Amino acid sequence: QSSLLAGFTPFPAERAQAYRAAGYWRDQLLDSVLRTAARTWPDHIAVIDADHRHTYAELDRLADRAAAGIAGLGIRPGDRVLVQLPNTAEFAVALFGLLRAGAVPVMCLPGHRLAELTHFAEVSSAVALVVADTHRDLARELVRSHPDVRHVLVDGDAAEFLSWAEVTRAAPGPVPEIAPDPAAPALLLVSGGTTGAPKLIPRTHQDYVYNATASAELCRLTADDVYLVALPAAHNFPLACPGLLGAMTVGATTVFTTDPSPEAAFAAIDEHGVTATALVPALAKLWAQACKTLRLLQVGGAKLAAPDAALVRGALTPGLQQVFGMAEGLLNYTRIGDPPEVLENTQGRPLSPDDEIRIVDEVGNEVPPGAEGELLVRGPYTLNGYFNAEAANERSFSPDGFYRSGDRVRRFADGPLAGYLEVTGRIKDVIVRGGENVSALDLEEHLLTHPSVWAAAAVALPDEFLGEKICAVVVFNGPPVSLAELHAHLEQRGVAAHSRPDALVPMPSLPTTAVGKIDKKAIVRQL
Repeated sequence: QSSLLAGFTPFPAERAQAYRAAGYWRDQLLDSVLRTAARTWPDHIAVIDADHRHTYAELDRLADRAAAGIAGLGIRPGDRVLVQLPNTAEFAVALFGLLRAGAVPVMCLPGHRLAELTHFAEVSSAVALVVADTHRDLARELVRSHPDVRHVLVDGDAAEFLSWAEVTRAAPGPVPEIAPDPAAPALLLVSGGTTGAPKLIPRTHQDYVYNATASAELCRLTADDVYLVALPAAHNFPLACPGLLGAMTVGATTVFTTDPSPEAAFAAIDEHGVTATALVPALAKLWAQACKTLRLLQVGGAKLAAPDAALVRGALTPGLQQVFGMAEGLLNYTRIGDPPEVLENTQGRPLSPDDEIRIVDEVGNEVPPGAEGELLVRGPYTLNGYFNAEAANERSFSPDGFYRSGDRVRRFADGPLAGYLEVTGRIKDVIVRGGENVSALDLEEHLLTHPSVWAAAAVALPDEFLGEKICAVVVFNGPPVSLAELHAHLEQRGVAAHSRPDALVPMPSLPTTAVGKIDKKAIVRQL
């Protein structure tokens, strides 16, 4: 019954064995993080929010009960379930509840709407949807277009749907007996991409437990730390970097908050004795100019400018840690004892000894040490393909199996910042068409959302009226489609006529560099 394996690109056997031999992959299921924590620190507080708090022993039972309830609706191991919940202790009840039923949760962010969730349901073959009332009209239009979503569970006023409280609490059961492959997907994360269809990222039990454990070790988390979840709990960053899960691997307390604004957050920190939190640079800067127990302030999600880094660890805490990471895998951290110049001018270095980074040029070659290039990555917790996204996989990965991040970075080869990364921007691909600076990359993403377009390349051709015209070189799926049809598709998606291709050219396949990126200079010297 599991197309779970159908959408999944596994880790190659030899790399998997290597990661097991090195102690990264420990053969235990994701939900065992709670189980083991519950056996070790039964009476330590596990999770806190405004109105509730649960010890590890109390949380362990709740997840068990939630799991029996979920299995009771007919949700079976491998089934994917869309999840969209606020920052509540209940988020933890749902995550491990779902995991213990053997379901594979899809971690949706609060800013996702019907278009996103609909596409997620389609990609994941989701059979259910968990939501909170602070969304019902959303669930209604979702099940209409995707009947396979047989269950809607609402934390709050359920209306016509199921009550999350009813189903998970006071619903007897035996707790289902499951046995997933730990090298198979435990959950699906959402990719913070472009426009663009968002993608789903499969994280295996093996690599996600490692991602949390290793991160919590690096951050030196102990049972005494109190981590504040200020970002949306379903995002990779506060979920496992080290986040709630990493916190749970050491028996630390996790505090959820709905309001990460300075006044409310400063209040929460003093009350619960918060020692750690993660923010984005905009929010870190806001807290700083709003101004102990805090000792670790992680900042990630976009580049912290060094003056703003300065502000942050002069006004908030010297215990700044820069984090450059992605839901797809690779995490770069500054280390806990690192010199101030490293905290303020770098975005860290890889989490794992066996994280492999390549910094390459536009041809696909390894750039000279210290030069800028595109970051490519492969390692013990980096995906080998997106879930159920064969066209995106051909496009997004190296032939060797390195993920192409689209990030422009340099690794300093000399000086006091040696060994560390700096993020300098995004790889760009601009076509100068008339008075418009058109992005080939986002034009290509738009064209790819057509069911007839398998692969696409927007290329610049010298033109006498426009300077450069836009040639869409396309690999079609079924029968080809005319430019006017593609133009109609682009307009419905909101692309103006000044960014639509002037010409359409079909090819049986697109040429690529030795890194898998479309070889556009080659496509030009044809056509």
